[PDB]
Amino acid sequence: KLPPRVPNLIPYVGSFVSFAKNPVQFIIDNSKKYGDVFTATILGKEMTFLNHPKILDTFFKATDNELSLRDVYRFMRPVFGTGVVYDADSTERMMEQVKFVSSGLTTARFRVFVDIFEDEIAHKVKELGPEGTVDVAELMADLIIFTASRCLLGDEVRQYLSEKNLGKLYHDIDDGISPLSFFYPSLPAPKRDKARKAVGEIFQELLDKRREEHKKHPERLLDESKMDVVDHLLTQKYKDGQELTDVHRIGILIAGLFAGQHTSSITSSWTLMNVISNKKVLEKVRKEQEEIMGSDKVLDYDKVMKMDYLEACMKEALRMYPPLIMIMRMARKPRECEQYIIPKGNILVVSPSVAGRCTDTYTNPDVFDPERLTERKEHEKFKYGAVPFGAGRHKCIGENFALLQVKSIISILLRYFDMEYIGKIPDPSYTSLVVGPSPPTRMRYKLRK
Ligand code: HEM
Ligand SMILES: CC(=O)N1CCN(c2ccc(OC[C@H]3CO[C@](Cn4ccnc4)(c4ccc(Cl)cc4Cl)O3)cc2)CC1
Ligand SMILES: [Ca+2]
Repeated sequence: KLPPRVPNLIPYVGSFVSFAKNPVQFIIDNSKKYGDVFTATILGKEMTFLNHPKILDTFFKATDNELSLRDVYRFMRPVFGTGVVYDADSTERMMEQVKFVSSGLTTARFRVFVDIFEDEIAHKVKELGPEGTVDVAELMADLIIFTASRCLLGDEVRQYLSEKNLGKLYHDIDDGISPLSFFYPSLPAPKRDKARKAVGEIFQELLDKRREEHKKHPERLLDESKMDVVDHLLTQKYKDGQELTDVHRIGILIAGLFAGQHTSSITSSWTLMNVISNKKVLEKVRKEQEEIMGSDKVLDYDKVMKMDYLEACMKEALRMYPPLIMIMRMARKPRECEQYIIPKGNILVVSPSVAGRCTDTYTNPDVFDPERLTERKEHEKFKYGAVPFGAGRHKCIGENFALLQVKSIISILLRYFDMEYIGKIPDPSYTSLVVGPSPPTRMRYKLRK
């Protein structure tokens, strides 16, 4: 029958307070006591957590009529939009919409992205000057506002960032979503809604500016290097023949940009922080960069694809500090799990944060040691030993773009700057929807040329 239970402190609320204090420790602490599969009530919700790589297969291999994502991620509706992604009428429709994004993430676009990255950092060093100190998380966020927007939407968006305060609107949207929004989706957030409508109107004009741009220059549609997500959204249909609405298009763009930004700036912060405050790691990374760059002065894609150790550094940081700390599904029918029979209506939960520290998989898991991956292969010990991008049917489709964005920015900054971090490396703050480092995150920098 049912699994072991974390015991209600209180009716209805259940264990929400300890869970709230630190959701990762909550799961680890209840693991050590009640075992790899336990149910805890949290603000109304029968939440059943799966805590070991070895039980995960049925979680990742199920169908969406068995384990639903849309039942648990629909709360994102007032960020994304009605009828968009996890609010689509069907999983079939969500999947098509996820593919309109993916279709701007091609090898030919990726070559152009490295250029965009070079260009936005060029502009950013003018602000930073010959030396100074800067907040790591803020810098990465601010760069990726400009780089993600141009990569997915094309160059036209930039003037909205530069002159119509678009970056401020994103923030207003971003702040209006909360871990709590999962438990209470209908919470008022009039600031968020105002901005969401603001961005809605700006992207509608962006669609409209493009639609005549297509008429004036239809060679664009033949140029694989210039085709972005906006292009694909205007020119594709659903498979069954139906037209997209401009409402759906806007929504998909916003959702895509949200995915394009937070996970990446966070991961890029934790990666860069750990790299620059470890002499050995920094040395290996600089060495690789010297080797790949040779006598060229700027990046290209092919270079980025050779940056294997820098990629292991990033992946080490995802093990330790995964930005999505919990992956979840609603059980639309009872689900069997080992001895147990997880009941209908329960929310199955899997944590990449918890996986990253599991002593079965990783020696000395509190050390940033990328050679645990490149030499010891500790991730391979299980199929789901490492799931920072998920796995199976809904595995992240941004993975390659994220690897590209974060490797490029870091390589570029390392080209420009000597950098040192100030103080000990912080803990994750479990304040936000997407978990990043407890501020502040300061470093000094000095130009090298
Ligand atoms: C370090 C960076 C990133 C991390 C850690 C990450 C993590 C994840 C994870 C864990 C999932 C699985 C969610 C689930 O199964 O419930 C996922 C799905 C997804 N990610 Fe990412 N992601 C990253 C970057 C991106 C980027 C850059 C994009 C798009 C530009 C993106 C788009 C998506 C999409 C569209 C899905 C949908 C998969 C589905 O529900 O079918 N992600 N991501
Ligand atoms: C209370 C608490 O402490 N809690 C921690 C945070 N808990 C949580 C909330 C949401 C969540 O959602 C992950 C799912 C849904 O959202 C994304 C996030 N995402 C970003 C990049 N890749 C995926 C996504 C996918 C595709 C697209 Cl188009 C856009 C996006 Cl935003 O995947 C995962 C976990 C809620 C509970
Ligand atoms: Ca887990």
